[PDB]
Amino acid sequence: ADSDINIKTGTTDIGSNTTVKTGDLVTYDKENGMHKKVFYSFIDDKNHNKKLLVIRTKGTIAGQYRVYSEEGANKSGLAWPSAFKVQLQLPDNEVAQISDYYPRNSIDTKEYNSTLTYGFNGNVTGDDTGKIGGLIGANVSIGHTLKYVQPDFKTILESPTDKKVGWKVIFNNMVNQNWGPYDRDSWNPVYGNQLFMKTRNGSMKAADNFLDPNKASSLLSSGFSPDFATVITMDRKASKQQTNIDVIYERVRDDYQLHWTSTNWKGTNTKDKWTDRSSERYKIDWEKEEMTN
Amino acid sequence: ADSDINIKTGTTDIGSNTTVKTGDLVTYDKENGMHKKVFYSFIDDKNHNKKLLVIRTKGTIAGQYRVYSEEGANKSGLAWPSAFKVQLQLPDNEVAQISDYYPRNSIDTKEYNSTLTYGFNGNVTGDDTGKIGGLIGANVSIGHTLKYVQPDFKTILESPTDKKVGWKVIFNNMVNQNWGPYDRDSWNPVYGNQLFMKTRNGSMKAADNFLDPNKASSLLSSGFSPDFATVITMDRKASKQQTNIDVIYERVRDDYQLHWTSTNWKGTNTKDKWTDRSSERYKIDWEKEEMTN
Amino acid sequence: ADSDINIKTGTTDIGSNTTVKTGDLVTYDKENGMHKKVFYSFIDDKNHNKKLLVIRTKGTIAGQYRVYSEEGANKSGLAWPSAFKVQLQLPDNEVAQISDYYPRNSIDTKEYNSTLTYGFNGNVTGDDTGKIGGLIGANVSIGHTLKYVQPDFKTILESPTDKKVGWKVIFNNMVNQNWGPYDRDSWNPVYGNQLFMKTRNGSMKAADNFLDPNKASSLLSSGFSPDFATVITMDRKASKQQTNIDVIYERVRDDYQLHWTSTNWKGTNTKDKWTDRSSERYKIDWEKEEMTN
Amino acid sequence: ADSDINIKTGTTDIGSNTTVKTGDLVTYDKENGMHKKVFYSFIDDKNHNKKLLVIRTKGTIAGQYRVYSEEGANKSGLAWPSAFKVQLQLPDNEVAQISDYYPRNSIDTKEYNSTLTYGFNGNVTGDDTGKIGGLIGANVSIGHTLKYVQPDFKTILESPTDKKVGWKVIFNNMVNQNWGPYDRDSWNPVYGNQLFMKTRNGSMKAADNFLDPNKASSLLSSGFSPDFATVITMDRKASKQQTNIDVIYERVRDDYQLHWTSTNWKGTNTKDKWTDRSSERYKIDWEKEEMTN
Amino acid sequence: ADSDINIKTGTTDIGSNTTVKTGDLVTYDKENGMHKKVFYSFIDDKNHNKKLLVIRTKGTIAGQYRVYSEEGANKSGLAWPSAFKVQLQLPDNEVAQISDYYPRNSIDTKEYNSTLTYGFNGNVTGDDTGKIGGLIGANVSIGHTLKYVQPDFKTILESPTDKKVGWKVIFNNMVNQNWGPYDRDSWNPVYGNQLFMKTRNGSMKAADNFLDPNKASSLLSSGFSPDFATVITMDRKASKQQTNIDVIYERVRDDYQLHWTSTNWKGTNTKDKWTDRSSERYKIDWEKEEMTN
Amino acid sequence: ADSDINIKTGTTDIGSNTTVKTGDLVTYDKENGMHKKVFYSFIDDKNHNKKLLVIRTKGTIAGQYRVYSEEGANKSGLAWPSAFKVQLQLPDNEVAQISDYYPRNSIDTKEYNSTLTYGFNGNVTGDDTGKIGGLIGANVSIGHTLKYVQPDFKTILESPTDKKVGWKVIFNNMVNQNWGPYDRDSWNPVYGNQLFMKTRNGSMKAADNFLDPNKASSLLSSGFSPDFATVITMDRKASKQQTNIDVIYERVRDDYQLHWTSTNWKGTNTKDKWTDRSSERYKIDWEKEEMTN
Repeated sequence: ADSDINIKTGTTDIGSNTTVKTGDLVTYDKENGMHKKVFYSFIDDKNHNKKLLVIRTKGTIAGQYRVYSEEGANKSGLAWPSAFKVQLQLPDNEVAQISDYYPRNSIDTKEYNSTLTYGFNGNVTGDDTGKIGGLIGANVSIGHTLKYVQPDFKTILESPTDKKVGWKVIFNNMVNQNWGPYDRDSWNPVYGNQLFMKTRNGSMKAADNFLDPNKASSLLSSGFSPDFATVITMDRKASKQQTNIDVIYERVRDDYQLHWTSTNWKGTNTKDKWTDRSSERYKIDWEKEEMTN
Repeated sequence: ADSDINIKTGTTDIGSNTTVKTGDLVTYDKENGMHKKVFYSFIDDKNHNKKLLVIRTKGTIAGQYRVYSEEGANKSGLAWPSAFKVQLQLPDNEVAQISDYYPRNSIDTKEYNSTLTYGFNGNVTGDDTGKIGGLIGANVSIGHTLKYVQPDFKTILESPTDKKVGWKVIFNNMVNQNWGPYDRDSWNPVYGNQLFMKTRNGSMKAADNFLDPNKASSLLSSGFSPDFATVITMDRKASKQQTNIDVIYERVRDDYQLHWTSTNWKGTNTKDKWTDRSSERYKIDWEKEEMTN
Repeated sequence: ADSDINIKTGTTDIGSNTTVKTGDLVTYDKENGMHKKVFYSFIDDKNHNKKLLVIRTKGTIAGQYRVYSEEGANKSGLAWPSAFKVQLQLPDNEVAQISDYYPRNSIDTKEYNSTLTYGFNGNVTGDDTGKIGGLIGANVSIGHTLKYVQPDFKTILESPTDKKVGWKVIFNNMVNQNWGPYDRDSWNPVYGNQLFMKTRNGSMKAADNFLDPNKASSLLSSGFSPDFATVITMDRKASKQQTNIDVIYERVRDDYQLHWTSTNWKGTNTKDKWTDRSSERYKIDWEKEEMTN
Repeated sequence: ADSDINIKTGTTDIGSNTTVKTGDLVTYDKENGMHKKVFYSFIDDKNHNKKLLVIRTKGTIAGQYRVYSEEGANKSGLAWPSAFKVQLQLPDNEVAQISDYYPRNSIDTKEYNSTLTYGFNGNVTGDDTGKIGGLIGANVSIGHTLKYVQPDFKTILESPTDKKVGWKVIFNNMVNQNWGPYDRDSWNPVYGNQLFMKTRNGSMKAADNFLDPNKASSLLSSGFSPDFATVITMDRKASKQQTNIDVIYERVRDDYQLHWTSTNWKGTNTKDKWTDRSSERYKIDWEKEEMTN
Repeated sequence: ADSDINIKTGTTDIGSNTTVKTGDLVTYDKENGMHKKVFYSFIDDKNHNKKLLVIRTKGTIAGQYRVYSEEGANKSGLAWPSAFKVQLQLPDNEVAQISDYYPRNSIDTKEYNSTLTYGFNGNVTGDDTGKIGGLIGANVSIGHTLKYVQPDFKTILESPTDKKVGWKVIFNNMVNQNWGPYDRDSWNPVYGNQLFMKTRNGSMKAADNFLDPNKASSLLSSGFSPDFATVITMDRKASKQQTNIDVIYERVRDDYQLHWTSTNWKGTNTKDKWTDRSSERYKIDWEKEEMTN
Repeated sequence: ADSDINIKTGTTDIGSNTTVKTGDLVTYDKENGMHKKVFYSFIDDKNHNKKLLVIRTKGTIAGQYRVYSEEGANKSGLAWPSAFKVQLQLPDNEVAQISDYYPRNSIDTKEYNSTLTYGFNGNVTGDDTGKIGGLIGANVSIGHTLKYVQPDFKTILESPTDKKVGWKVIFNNMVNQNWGPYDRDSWNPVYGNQLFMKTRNGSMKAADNFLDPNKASSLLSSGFSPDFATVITMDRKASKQQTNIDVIYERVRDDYQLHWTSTNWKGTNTKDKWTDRSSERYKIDWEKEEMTN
């Protein structure tokens, strides 16, 4: 922080004494079930060596957790979102550049506990017959405990370049009715992958043995709302003051299937079975300070 | 945050040097037990590319937890709110668009604990006869603990489009007199679903064996107060500067029944038995900057 | 929050560039032991579509926990506050409306912990006679822990309408000398309800066997201080610009009786035996922006 | 809060564009060991319906924990503060009224954990004689844990009227050298009440067997410093613009006695043995806006 | 803090009444997978004894966790980032000096817990044959628990001089599917270093037996984004007002190899096998207050 | 704080309406590996009875943890920083005085927990021969737990005078691969002091058996960055308005040696084996408000 280096708070930030031009652009992709919104802000601070554009990609990508197939009461399939992505890319010929972005990747942590216990104990015995007994023992124990928090989804900043940046919100693991957590690779010899399995031996239709979406991560059904920021810089002398930027909103879906063996249910998961991509091109005019699509 | 990208805090927010027009609209639906309030704000920021309207849907939907039937001292039913909903919808022909909303869906988390412990122990015994003995053992144990916080109700942002947005506050699970928690699917072979069961073997009227509402989630009886925000954007060049919007408040009720078998109480829950829907149309005038109903 | 939707903080609030008229009105009802105070504020923000009145109901309702009944050395009774209530009501011939209120009902939560532990263990034996023994075992353990905070009293917003609103602060449960907690329905076949029982079999007069008030929630004796806000809106064009509003402070008391069985004390609690109601009518003059009683 | 009802923070608070007159009045009561200070503030806000006075009662009431009597090396008495009080009272003929006060009584809370554990274990034995044995067992256990914080003293707002208000800071319980906590009613058949007993059977004089004040709550000896605020309102049109008010600081002392039984020390505590009361009359002049004594 | 020494907060910070010149410089090194960004700020505060330049090094260094070698189907190697580094260096003939930097090294802590427990117990036995038995035992145990928080990566400020400063974000340890944590030296006689081993006995090829990056620290694959600040001071009287400075971004990679023994997988880790170094020269003009590359 | 004594926050702080002159002074001692920086601020507040100078000693003292000697494969030595110091001293004849400093010594705390548990248990047995047996036992246990945080290094303010002040950051204790913590006096009869011992029985060279610096406190190798502040006051009437002040940066190193006993490694630590001192004289001119070196 500025105070850490003996400088007045906010002394180095961009934007003072500048008229900022903002805008909102909304597009709804019916086919892909994606409400896409860009909130932009042009900051041409004359004390900064370049023009700036802050692009905030928001909106909501529906989860679309749903039973898609049904082949009798012994087999059914469920499509669920294993990943949500938002990406922005400047064509290779553009002179404007990706300068910053937020959020980024944070270093995870965990707690480790070590415990050493020593003990001693005596013991005197007897009986209505007169026999007296003795007992002397000792003991040592060593325990280790690992503790860490696990989000249902992890938010990751994909490796950016000066032309592209993106985020992927990926399924990590999830609790299924107080059990697990389970993930895309969970496997049990008898039940297979129980990720979204409602009952283990239930006698209903396969299409009715999937976990209630209300009892699972809300992102799986109702969806995920992006809230990422990208900063693009542009030289005021750049010969071409118009820039195209392509934005992708994506949903990757896995295929979770249930089938009745003959004594119980067994689940299987197939990764990245489907990918729903919605692409949009935005035109940035650095002179008029407007963004359109 | 702005500070994260070296920009002066608040530099990109809308609303500066702008006269904001606000309003309050209250309607009480006696039949559906719903106090509905709209607090709106027109922000026509000339440095922003579009006109803006923030609609806050507040007020409160009565829970209406109550015994509705009694077929003898051994039978009785209780209606309760399993879900509260608020939805805003723009007729498809409108040029105005839903641009943002709050709250949104957050990523849930869980704590994982893993413990590994091993130890050794010595022992020496004897009797008042001179006999000497000894014991030597070792042991290992692996434990896993899952910790998770579960609210009585979950607040979910339903998948929005640029014409419709909504929230549903759904019953998740609840503690019943220090036991459980129980949910809509809880099932015990002897007592069935004990969600709102006061006593297991009580010898009183069935209509008197339902949990005291004061000992259950206050939303079930007294109700839930929505506090949602919806932002609508409008092109300043739009030929028609009037927009219609329907706002719907809803209550979904389950049917919880108790019956005496012969030796104890057994409860059953029927999902979404009743739906109370209260819709209202508002007129948005972007030129006069007022909302009416 | 405004920042969540990219709007300058406070841009949407009411009251700027407005002269606010405030007032304080105090009434003490001796018979009912209630210090009733209304702190009001008229906000006529011309950029808002309606005049506003914020009525804050404060003061304090004495608890009045007291051993009021003594029927010999084996019987005595204690009157105590099971509920405190504050309600505001606009007559049916009024055009003004209840628009908002605070506090409201919050969604309660609880923590759930699931633990699975398994282990193995060896063992060898030997005596001074050559005998050698062996032992091998295993074990599995599944545990569940429910954790949740329980306030002595719960603050509830009763289902409001556009004409009436109210709150009730109700007794939840309480710790009695490191035991319990107990509530209005606690029952033990030997001691009955031990809610306010000092000793289980002490040899003193019944009137002297109730918990010291200093060892119980202070709201029970000294009392509860309301701090509720109600906002009333009024159209500036309504013919009548005067509004009557009735404010009611109430205390509901239970009867906790103790009696000597022959070997120990036994308590019984009678719900809502008394209701102390204190009502007062106030006159609201929207033109003079004055509230009087 | 104001933000919860969509109003700019501070919009309804009193005091703007007003010249506030303040003052300090100090009195030391040597006989009762009480440093009494009144810090007052007159706020005659013309946009408020009445004149206002905030009286803050501070200072410090010495604890005075001390051995007062000594009858041989077998008996001694210790006087200690079980309660500190501060009260303000307007004579009944005054038109001024008590309007608000702070702090007030807050709702206490407790944590209640419930745990259910199921266990299964096998076992196989054997000896150097070829004998083979087995062992199968199951188990279940239910546990409950109560957790809550206990302050050494409780700060309570006594039930106020429009003429009188006061607070009592009362002794709750206290840890004695890692044992207890003990309170005024603690009793052990052998040692009686061990609240301030240094040793259970030390060979010193009774007068030397009381807990070191440094190892007990500092309020018991060095004292308690009140920090209470009282708000008084006054009609601007009242014919008599002078008001009298009495302020009382009080200390209630218990009698803790120790005596050698012949084999061990035994303690006894007598409640409210002494009361040290210090009253003082102040004159409030609402026109000169000054308080005097 | 300034308040700790009775000085008005911020009184000693630099920057007031000064026009600050800022800039952004972005470079993408395709070969080394590094997005490099410099955000600079010239602060020539005339009340400060020297010219000042704050250089913030940001951007992102891709992790590049990837299978690089595959000698058959039973042996493969994975290259992963064991360290990310950022360094700035002024040629030794420069008069400008490194003055401050952030972050720096913080003192780590850990919790220590010591428990001493002792107990006594009795036991009276009997049987149908009339035989009566007894048992009196005692025990004493001493436990020690160490609680420590361990980040996946540590952020370290390397020892700076007035000409060079650098930071290193080094791999610390990491959890592998609930096990471990493992580090660069982890070793098991049977499986070797299991750091990124997916399965212990899987029959897949070596290249398919590495931990899925989504289940490992995100810095390993997607990468790390530096956010370091360096302060350079310059004498205003210096004859040469131009300064060269080199900024180096680096990634050090380890080589984790897996090979099938014949019965299970075994891993080995080779430290600092590869180093990816990306350096760039910048020119600082203290008079024009600009940085260029 | 000011608010605690009813005074406007910041009312008594120094610096308002004053032009503060600041400066940076950097010196790098190559031989001692110390980057020394002084950031000063002259505050001549005319409403304060003296001129003030706030001297902030920052920079960084390299740790320099390193293997310095290797005499055979069975013997090697390691030098490590057991203490870092920064001291400021005004010559005996100076009229200026040290007035304040930060940080200072804080009172440490620890948590103490005491538990008392008792219980009963039954046990009815039986066999095929018809033998029916039983068992009744009792048990009581008392345990106490000590909990407290232990920083790797403690930061201590050395006893100041009006002429000198200083801080010492001393090694406290440290975890070695989840064992310990160990300190300068740790001693095991078999391994001696294992503070920085990598392995207990490893077969590599002694010089290779020291803990990886990345697995130890970062201050040991990369170093410690002082962030201390001292305030010097000066009478404006003092005859000599020039003041000399001497500043010392110091590192005290211990000698940790490892030797092979022929069966295992054994460590030894010698305290304060070496001391590295860097001294600098600064000239303070109170009239020109400049500090130089």
